[PDB]
Amino acid sequence: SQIVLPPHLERIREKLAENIHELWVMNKIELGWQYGPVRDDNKRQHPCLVEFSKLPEQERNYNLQMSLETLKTLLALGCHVGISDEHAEDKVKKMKLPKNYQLTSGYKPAPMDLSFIKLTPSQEAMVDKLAENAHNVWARDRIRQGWTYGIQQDVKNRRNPRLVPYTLLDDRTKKSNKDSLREAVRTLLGYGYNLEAPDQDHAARAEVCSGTGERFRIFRAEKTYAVKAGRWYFEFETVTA
Ligand SMILES: Nc1ncnc2c1ncn2[C@@H]1O[C@H](COP(=O)(O)OP(=O)(O)OP(=O)(O)O)[C@@H](O)[C@H]1O
Repeated sequence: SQIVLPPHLERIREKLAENIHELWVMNKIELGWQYGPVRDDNKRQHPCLVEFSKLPEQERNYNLQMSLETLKTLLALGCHVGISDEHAEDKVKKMKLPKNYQLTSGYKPAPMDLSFIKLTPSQEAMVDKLAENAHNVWARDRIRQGWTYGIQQDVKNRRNPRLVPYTLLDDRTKKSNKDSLREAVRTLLGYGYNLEAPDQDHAARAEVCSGTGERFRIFRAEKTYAVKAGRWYFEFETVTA
């Protein structure tokens, strides 16, 4: 709420959301799966492969808000974005694909030259962090709608297994949204806007999370076993260093 969206990032973000949707639809296309009319997942049909003109208002809006929240949170991390080259919009090239790859909607997605990108490990860790943030946003929406966590998915009790912290999140959905956000940030880069991240911070948390009373536990022999003469020896195995 504190930060505000610059206009240029907006006039790029509408097409950012559009080509995120293009990513998703072509993921489906090369997976080979097709659209289905009826809102039934189990009936071997999928109501998501919808033309952008007939695309649900709520779904397009939900994508638009994830895009704005993603770019805004990226800015709020301390990352600052710069337009070094205006010529990206001129050099930007469509990949030629066979007509069979085009979906029934009639619009042809154009995935650009993402491969030329140079990627830094801080930037992948950052992309993972925003994937975590998107998962947190989704979990917050589910919780306020009333969904709770469960080991087994049940719509009647509104219990879902994916409502878990990102560290414990299943790798399937983790990579599933990781690739989408990776492509989003990748295209934001490819359009001539490079991002510059704040430097990584090193710190020692010391895993201090014990009770207030105890920070350490002291074990000892009984006082009656005190030795006052001689040579004595014992051993201490360290299971954890
Ligand atoms: N990894 C992903 N990348 C991009 N879009 C995704 C991804 N996973 C899901 N989506 C899309 O986002 C929306 C997810 O909402 P959905 O209807 O699946 O939620 P839900 O039924 O509340 O979920 P759940 O029952 O798993 O808690 C759908 O429009 C779906 O197509």
